[PDB]
Amino acid sequence: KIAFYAGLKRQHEGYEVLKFDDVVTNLGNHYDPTTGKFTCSIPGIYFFTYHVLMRGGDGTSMWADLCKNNQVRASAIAQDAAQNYDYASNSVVLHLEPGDEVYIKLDGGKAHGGNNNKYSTFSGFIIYAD
Amino acid sequence: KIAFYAGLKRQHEGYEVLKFDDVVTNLGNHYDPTTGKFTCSIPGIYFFTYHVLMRGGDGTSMWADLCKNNQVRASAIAQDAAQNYDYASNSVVLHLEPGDEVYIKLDGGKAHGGNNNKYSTFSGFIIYAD
Amino acid sequence: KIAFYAGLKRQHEGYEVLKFDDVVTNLGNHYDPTTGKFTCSIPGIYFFTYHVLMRGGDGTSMWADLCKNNQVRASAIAQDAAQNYDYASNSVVLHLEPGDEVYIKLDGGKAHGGNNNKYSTFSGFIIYAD
Repeated sequence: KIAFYAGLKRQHEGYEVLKFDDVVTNLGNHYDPTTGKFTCSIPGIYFFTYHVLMRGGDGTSMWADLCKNNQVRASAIAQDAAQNYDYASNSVVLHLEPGDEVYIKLDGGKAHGGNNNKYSTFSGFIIYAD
Repeated sequence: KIAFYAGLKRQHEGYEVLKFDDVVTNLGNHYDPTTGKFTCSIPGIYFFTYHVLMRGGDGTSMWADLCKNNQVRASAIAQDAAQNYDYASNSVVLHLEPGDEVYIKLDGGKAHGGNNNKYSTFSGFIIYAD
Repeated sequence: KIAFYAGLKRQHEGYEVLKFDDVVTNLGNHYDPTTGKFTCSIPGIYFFTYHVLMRGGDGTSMWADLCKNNQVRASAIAQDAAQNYDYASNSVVLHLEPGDEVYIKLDGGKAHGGNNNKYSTFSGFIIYAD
């Protein structure tokens, strides 16, 4: 059984892997909140989704991408000229091999820190094992 | 088999549980459109997602949260200074016990009523049974 | 095994079926990038999700709907008065019969063409077979 769901506790900005450290579900423990990465243990087909809230009142654009190892597999942008809150979100279905790492990377801009409120999230589960 | 998908027929505002009463799928009947709550029957791991459209042309901010019993498990905001349409959306993976209730709550602001168009939605399914 | 995930390579506008032609996953091959349609082969319960990015700097509103055959099953809008990027996204759980087609239709406005960046996406998988 492999499934996880975590939220973002602190605010972040720039270009870095987002560490979702407010962990709600983590079956099998293959999501690591100290690195922000999900690591595949079983070859198969996996679903992931993310929702990253842009910081309000400071900046107009924010990008957040889902990566597999060193390769972008989904991109998203949040943008508002009045510096309002908005989301960068996307969802994927991916085949993974053991050792593959999946994570969300900020690609510019400012993300909201939601302490325990879980405004910004990352989740996933296996659909099929090879 | 446990899965459901429902849309919002009428407009709502303030602080209340959203009743998605345009029911498309409801296997096992454990989503109740008269209360807006999904009730767990089987201990296990469940996926949920929601997409709530803010009312356009009247107001600038709207909050919508997913709750488990009396506890928020995901939060979302829609915000636009020009009072444009925008979404409060999020997704979760949760462990539930029999009797647990999962639902979407408005936490301020105005939600769009989509009659039969299904602009605003709530869905879920079991991933694992304990 | 039935699952797929594809992104939008080119920009599109108006009223047309969106052809997600940047195919990442397509188990069983029942998603067709030349038509943009997923075709059911097995009666059962299916999950779908989509995220369509509105074109920035040209236009204020865009609509994107998920359809089953000739019937809308989910709707979404992106709107920004300053012509900023924003998303039309939704998710569904549907019962399908063999031959049923599921696809995303633009219902007005301009969608972003993300070449290989996968800003705009469509994915799905079977949850239950009848």
